[PDB]
Amino acid sequence: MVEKGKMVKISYDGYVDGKLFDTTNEELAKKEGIYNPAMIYGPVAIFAGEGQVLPGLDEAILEMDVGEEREVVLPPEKAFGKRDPSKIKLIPLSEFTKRGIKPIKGLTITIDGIPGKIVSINSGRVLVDFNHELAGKEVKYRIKIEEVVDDKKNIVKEIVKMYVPRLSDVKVTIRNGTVKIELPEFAPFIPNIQTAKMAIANEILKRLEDAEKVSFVETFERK
Amino acid sequence: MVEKGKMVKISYDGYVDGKLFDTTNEELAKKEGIYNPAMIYGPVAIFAGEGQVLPGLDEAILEMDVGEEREVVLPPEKAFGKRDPSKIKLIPLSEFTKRGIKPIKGLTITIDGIPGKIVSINSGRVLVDFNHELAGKEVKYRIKIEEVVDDKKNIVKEIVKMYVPRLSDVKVTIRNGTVKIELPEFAPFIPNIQTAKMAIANEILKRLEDAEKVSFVETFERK
Repeated sequence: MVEKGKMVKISYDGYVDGKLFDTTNEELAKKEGIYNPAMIYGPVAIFAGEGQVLPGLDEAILEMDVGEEREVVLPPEKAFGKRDPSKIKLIPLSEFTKRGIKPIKGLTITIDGIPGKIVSINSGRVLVDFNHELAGKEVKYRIKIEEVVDDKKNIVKEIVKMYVPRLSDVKVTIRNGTVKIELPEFAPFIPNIQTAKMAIANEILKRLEDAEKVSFVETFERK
Repeated sequence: MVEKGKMVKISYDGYVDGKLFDTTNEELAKKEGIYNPAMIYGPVAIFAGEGQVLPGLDEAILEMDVGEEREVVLPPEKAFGKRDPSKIKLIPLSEFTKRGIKPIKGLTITIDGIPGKIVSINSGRVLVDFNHELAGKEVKYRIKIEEVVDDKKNIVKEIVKMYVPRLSDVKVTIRNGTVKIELPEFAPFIPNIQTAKMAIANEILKRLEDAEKVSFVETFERK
């Protein structure tokens, strides 16, 4: 059943048109010929049906129990999205050169956060499609609940890691409505750390109910 | 006598060629026709002869005692600097256009941190002088020791302020070799804060002897 909000270490196998596209197995990543030089592998810690992952796996994680695995089939409606017509627009040649780009069929461009694909350069105006690569297609998914965590101190720690990979270890210290985080002496030097902290905060609050204050204690010592 | 290292709230009147050039009196700033839209006025907290201010006032603060004032006269050797010949160099026209600037007599330019003044555009090469405006001249100074602070908790606080004006209030909490700084809830949002903190640290250590660890405790709460 897995209540809404309880942290789960899930692990996913993602197929589309038979070919595998997304997963958490690095050894399987080589053996399929796809690898992200940025993504972190192993059981991805997510929250119970809080809309963290795809809505289809989201409802499926709810149905599932700790340890249980299945071949979940996700319709495009409940997976990546049904291909919106209005998301196919014809953007002029100006708004194109205005971004230092010659319109090239196939080449993809971004307008206002939303990226998109040049379909055909119609002498004058350009046809661009703003739908996700995997929109409309149906995904065969294989998800397993690797473990569940339900002890505040630890939950916090996982969040911290979910946001800053480099932060494998930290002292948490719950004192009723407060969550003390004592970060390693290298922490204050992480590029864009304050941002993280103030995001790490959000989540700790947004999820952990017996928490109304988050604290980051940084230390400096001389050599 | 004022021992080396004890924090002092000094206040300065600075004359050069009769005209007043530097001071801590905002009301006198208008009444003389010079004002920095950035500088903060009132007794500037500095450390006892640690080379914080001009070496001349530095040795004079040592001679002086709390409350005492004088008309200290500073030679260019012990004030701003004696005008170095080698600091007058002839930089080529390339290194000039290479910085998007047409060489103009009077206009000042910077090369490698060190700013300097275009003296004469000698058809081909440019004569540039890299000496501080007030170098060579002699300064008439009027300095008064407004107060002295010698209690750790408080000393810390002044440093914090010396670095981040916005931080008028903070909880310090000395626990033997450690200095706990508890910063207001807006602190983590100050632009370039980590930098400050890690600088604030330095000083706290560099000065306060019974301190080997500095700590910054930031907090986040939701609205």
